[PDB]
Amino acid sequence: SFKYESAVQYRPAPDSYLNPCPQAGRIVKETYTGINGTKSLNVYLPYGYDPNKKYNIFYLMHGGGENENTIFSNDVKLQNILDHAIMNGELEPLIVVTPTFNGGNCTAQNFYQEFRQNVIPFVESKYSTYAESTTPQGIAASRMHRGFGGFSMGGLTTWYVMVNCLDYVAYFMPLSGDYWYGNSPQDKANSIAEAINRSGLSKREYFVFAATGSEDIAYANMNPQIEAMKALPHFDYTSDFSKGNFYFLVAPGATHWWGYVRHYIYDALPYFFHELEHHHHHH
Repeated sequence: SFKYESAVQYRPAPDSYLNPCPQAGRIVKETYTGINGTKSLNVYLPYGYDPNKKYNIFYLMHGGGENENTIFSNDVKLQNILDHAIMNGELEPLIVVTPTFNGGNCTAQNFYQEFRQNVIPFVESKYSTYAESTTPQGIAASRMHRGFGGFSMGGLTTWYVMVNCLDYVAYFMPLSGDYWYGNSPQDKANSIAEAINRSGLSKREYFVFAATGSEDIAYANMNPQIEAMKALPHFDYTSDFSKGNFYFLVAPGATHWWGYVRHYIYDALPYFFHELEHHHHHH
């Protein structure tokens, strides 16, 4: 069974995990209408999905030039990794949603508004998450069971989601993207700190697992931000989320490509959703 490490290291999923698994989760293409017009997304349901059980949910955003289909396309194949990891007990079953910041007036920076108003209620009123209802109250009450992450421009999306949606989301996975709000790393960290202040949340109620590659140009602006965030009292640096709430995984030699980034998800996603979980697990 999964056990937290305090300084988890980069490790790719075995090559066999990139091939289809017999215990395949179902991927459902959905279309909805929101503040940015009619748009689509994909919903990965785990193998064995039972709508009378409750699942954690992770929303995962593509990068620049991509779309809601990329992550489950032949160019990434994340579903194969998810399938194999869940089958082998490395990852607890959960719902994974791949939306898009394309369409209408939407941008990577402003997607959080559509996320709050349209995406969460649409998805979580159709599929069984810990949200008993999808009113603002129902979404907020299930925040410990909701995560957001994304790559590149989708990492930027993640940071804007964090600063504007702490009330709705507890776990964040920014991959190869920095937060564009501010003229210095301190401005950036302070903005995040101010959001945490406003939320009233404790340090045991939000968690950030950031990652990039040592040869990924995102590192240049990410690293300084991470360092500034480390200096804040709001974050306790360690991958052991039973103790702290902030980690930055840097994959040696990895470049700005989903071929690597998919493994960051393999490495990090198993770390999410255990704190205050409703199951009796030892991690």
